[PDB]
Amino acid sequence: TDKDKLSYSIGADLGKNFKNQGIDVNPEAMAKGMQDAMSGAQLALTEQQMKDVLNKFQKDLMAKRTAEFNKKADENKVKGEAFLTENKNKPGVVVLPSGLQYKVINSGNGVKPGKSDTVTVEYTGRLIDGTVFDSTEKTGKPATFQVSQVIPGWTEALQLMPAGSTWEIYVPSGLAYGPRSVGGPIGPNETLIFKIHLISVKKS
Amino acid sequence: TDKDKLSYSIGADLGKNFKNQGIDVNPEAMAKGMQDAMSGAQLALTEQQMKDVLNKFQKDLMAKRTAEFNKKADENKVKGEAFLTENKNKPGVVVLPSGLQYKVINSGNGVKPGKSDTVTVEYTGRLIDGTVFDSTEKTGKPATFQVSQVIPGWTEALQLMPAGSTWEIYVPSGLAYGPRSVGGPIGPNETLIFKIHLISVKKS
Ligand SMILES: [Zn+2]
Ligand SMILES: [Zn+2]
Ligand SMILES: [Zn+2]
Ligand SMILES: [Zn+2]
Repeated sequence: TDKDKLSYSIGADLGKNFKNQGIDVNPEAMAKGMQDAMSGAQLALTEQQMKDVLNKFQKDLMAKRTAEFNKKADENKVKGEAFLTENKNKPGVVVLPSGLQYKVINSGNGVKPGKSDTVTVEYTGRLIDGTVFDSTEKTGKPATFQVSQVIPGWTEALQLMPAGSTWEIYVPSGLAYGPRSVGGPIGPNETLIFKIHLISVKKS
Repeated sequence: TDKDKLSYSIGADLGKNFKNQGIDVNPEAMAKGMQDAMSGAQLALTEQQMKDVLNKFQKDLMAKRTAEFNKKADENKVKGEAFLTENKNKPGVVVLPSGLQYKVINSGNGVKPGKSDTVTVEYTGRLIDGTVFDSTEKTGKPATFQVSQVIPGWTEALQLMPAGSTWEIYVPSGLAYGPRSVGGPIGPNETLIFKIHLISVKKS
């Protein structure tokens, strides 16, 4: 029946998650507790008891995540440097003192923005694996930022770009979000790629 | 074993939650999905399929919450008015045009704050059932607010209180948080009680 239908779905949903993480269990004793709970029956474990163990489960989960995080970080830095080394050679790529690299898609003729100016742009940011994490295409509307409020790579690139230009920049993690990053698709020590079209400079 | 131990705890934890809410299920088909998932076996339902039904489960959950919310709201207003009606009589209670009620614990002799002044106070806010939702006792440190940035009942009361006084105010929901309130311990149309000690007035 409709009941039977959903129940499976929820558990299928749940069960995957656990596994994918690190929750090594036995759905038999686990199915047991569920029935106790719903039947409002007396629980095989003291409120305290459970909490005591759950509290230890999370603490150990936290340890696990931190493990992955620090491992991902070391991994992405390694991948990040391989990408840039590989890219340094590619046709049209210029490498700057800061390690920031760019390739000119189309050169503009307007003024280059200063450190304090406001800029209007259109862009798409992607990870080395093509995954798009941000872009003005979705919103269909250009973005406006103050040159100094953006990530270092952008700050470094914009000061070199004539208004009207379209560059593709390749950003070392130290010039993007760095070792930290419990944010969106961007992880720790992730090197990023951006296609940036600088529309105009507001020397405000 | 240690495994068996935890598994139960998690499921006991989970199972309660569902029940307490409205998730009428059968932990048998639900235990089934969990095993499929972990064994990485082929799932009895198409990725789509499950989502299709889960998406419908939440939407129906949302309907359920909204149900409770609106019901709680009508309930708390009724309780709120019974409390104030009962309280209007009690020794020392003054009822104001706005329905706000207060009782003077101890009268100060300083100046009464104006609408724009900053005030320094110590206080404890509780629901009609004694549940404390806020207080400066916990932090051990007085709070400072601008008379107009606080809830109406407070704004109404403070303008009447001589600096140094300690009043207990009984606040109609329309002068506290009103019909809205997906916040802390405070729900919809909840009438509140406060013990407020006005320490000083900064006629800033
Ligand atoms: Zn365009
Ligand atoms: Zn353009
Ligand atoms: Zn005190
Ligand atoms: Zn005092």
